[PDB]
Amino acid sequence: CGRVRDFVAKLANNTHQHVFDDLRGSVSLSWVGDSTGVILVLTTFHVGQSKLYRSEDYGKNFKDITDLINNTFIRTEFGMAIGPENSGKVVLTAEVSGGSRGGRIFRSSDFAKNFVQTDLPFHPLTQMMYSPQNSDYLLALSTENGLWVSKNFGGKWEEIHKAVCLAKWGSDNTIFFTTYANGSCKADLGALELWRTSDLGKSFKTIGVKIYSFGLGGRFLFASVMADKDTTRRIHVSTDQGDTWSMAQLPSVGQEQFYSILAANDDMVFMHVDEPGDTGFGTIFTSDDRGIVYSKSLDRHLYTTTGGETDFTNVTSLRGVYITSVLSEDNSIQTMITFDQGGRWTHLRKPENSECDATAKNKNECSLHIHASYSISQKLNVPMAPLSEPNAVGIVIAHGSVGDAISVMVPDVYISDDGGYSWTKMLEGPHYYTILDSGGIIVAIEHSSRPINVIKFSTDEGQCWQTYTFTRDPIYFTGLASEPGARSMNISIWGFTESTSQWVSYTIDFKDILERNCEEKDYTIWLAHSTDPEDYEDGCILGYKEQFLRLRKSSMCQNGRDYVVTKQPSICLCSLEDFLCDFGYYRPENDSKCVEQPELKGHDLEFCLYGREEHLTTNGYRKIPGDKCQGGVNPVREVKDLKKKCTSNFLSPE
Ligand SMILES: *[C@@H]1O[C@H](CO)[C@@H](O[C@@H]2O[C@H](CO)[C@@H](O)[C@H](O)[C@H]2NC(C)=O)[C@H](O)[C@H]1NC(C)=O
Ligand SMILES: *[C@@H]1O[C@H](CO)[C@@H](O[C@@H]2O[C@H](CO)[C@@H](O)[C@H](O)[C@H]2NC(C)=O)[C@H](O)[C@H]1NC(C)=O
Ligand SMILES: CC(C)(C)C[C@H](NC(=O)c1ccc(Oc2ccccc2)nc1)C(=O)O
Repeated sequence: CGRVRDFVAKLANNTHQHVFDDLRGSVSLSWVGDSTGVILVLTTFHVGQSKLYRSEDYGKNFKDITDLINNTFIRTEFGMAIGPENSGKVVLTAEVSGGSRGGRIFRSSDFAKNFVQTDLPFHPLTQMMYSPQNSDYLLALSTENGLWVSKNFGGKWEEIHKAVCLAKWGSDNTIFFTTYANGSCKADLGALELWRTSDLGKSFKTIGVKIYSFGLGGRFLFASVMADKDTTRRIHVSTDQGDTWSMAQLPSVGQEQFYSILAANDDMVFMHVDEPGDTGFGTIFTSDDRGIVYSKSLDRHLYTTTGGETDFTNVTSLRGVYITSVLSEDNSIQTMITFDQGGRWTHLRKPENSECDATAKNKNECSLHIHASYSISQKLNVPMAPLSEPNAVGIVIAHGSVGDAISVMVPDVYISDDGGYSWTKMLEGPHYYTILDSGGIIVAIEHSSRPINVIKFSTDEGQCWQTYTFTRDPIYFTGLASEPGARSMNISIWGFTESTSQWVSYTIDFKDILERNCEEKDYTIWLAHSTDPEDYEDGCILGYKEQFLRLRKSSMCQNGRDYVVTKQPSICLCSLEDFLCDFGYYRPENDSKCVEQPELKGHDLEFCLYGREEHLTTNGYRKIPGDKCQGGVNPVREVKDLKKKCTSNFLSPE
């Protein structure tokens, strides 16, 4: 059909083995910067001793640098604090003597080439956090609960506050943190104070009170605020770093419920609101571009009460595509997919040449169900969660089940080349997979109960595979290492030999497999989100289209480390479909027109009475966030008020 000829020769001289002799227990692997090849391995032992290795050739060869950390014991709760981008910043937390005045850290800012030692004025409680803006700025919590900041990459530490619960870096070196007054974090649960410092502990602005907790997501700063003389709380959103606050149009919750930021960006948020009483599911709400107005997107969305597992996934290889698991009335789990930012959810189309399993009532008609965080949690035979990379357009890889729900059977692997619109069985039985060279190479390793000595590769996006032997002595496979970003052609296989056992790492380079670099001819045109090509509006998702240039399945070549996904948008005309109901409006029947409510019930009346001037007055409609349509329809009607309609029933004081 189609395979690589004389491949065995091209890979043999490019297979680079490494034995990690004195290795057991812990095994931390950290990549340091992009286009560097710097990897750090950290093995800890318990009576203990710590070992540290460093590669500079993508894991092909390491050199023991335990000497650089004076062989001392390193705490793995803090792991390896690696700095942003290509700063080269690396921080290791050392375990210290019982009665010491403060902790100790090993800091390298030259890609682990040289480690300085530093004794701290406090005992750290959290892993130190690098300011996204400035790699030299760090923050940490002491075991005493004090917020310590550093401006010189952890050399000198200053205690900027003394009773902090949670602290986070914002954009432009801002620090947000909750503070308690009486007992502890647990005693003042819902009675904390949200503060902020733009001048690194110089000044402070109390941006919130009666605080339960806070979180950042995209352009937003969320904070859950406790109800006065009540056991409940609700969401409050600020988009100006705490200066102005607004109550989110969302249900309030009790103490046994939560709010989870499923996903957030520069346009909107996906918020999971927990269902009252141990149900193991909630409801997804999609926000407007202000993070204030919320549209109910998905019901009975599976998110566990203990452990907090959810199969909620962003199919990062196609714009507007997300998959998750819902809980059926009949207590079965089905996988749903949204192609339009959670506007509409539906089942995944089963692959053409696949039969329905025992879970399906009709042996002809059924769907594809994906195994993710939840299946894994239930100790099912799922070695990997769904995988997609933004640079490898349309490709989604996952362990699935074809039927009416997620089955307990041993899953085969499924691939989509168009962002989840159509599927096909990639491999049979569980595997571990990786996407090299922005979709140029897909790599697979079998999930076995006994040793393996083989790797499988594909140069046509999982349509055709090829077996390769990387070792004479088989290993008990553990996992795959590859450079974040899915741009390298360097894959590190990991595992341990048969015992008196020891860890090993074989790194295969695909430079010779893809000796030719891609040229203009190798790429083809591809309209993302196609359904009916006859249609003028075909591919319009969120008011616009995107046409891509994609490497041909046939074309086997290297996209290159500098590959730039080339796409062109087509601005479609506005329909009502590009608008969500603002506050006080609803879409009855099938109809796409936003009509005013007869009267506001539940959390809608709660907003109506305790909101603010801007959101309470409405155009009826609001443009869907991320929606970039032009022309066509527009909601033409005056910006009307509702603070009269709600209070109209309430007898008013004089
Ligand atoms: C789902 O994933 C996509 C792709 O990873 C996110 O989109 C990117 O967002 C960043 C934000 O800074 C942009 O600079 C990129 O241009 C976006 N990538 C692409 C390919 O569009 C998206 O935000 C994620 N969804 C949510 C809700 O966070
Ligand atoms: C795979 O690993 C090799 C190193 O083992 C990478 O080689 C680097 O290549 C760049 C140019 O592409 C050079 O500037 C570096 O000096 C090379 N480093 C070494 C140690 O040889 C190679 O880039 C990796 N392959 C891919 C596709 O990322
Ligand atoms: C701070 C903000 C705005 C994010 C809300 C806040 N959130 C949270 O406390 C919160 C709790 C849990 C959780 O996941 C789970 C983890 C384990 C088990 C079950 C669930 N995720 C988030 C709140 O509920 O008030």
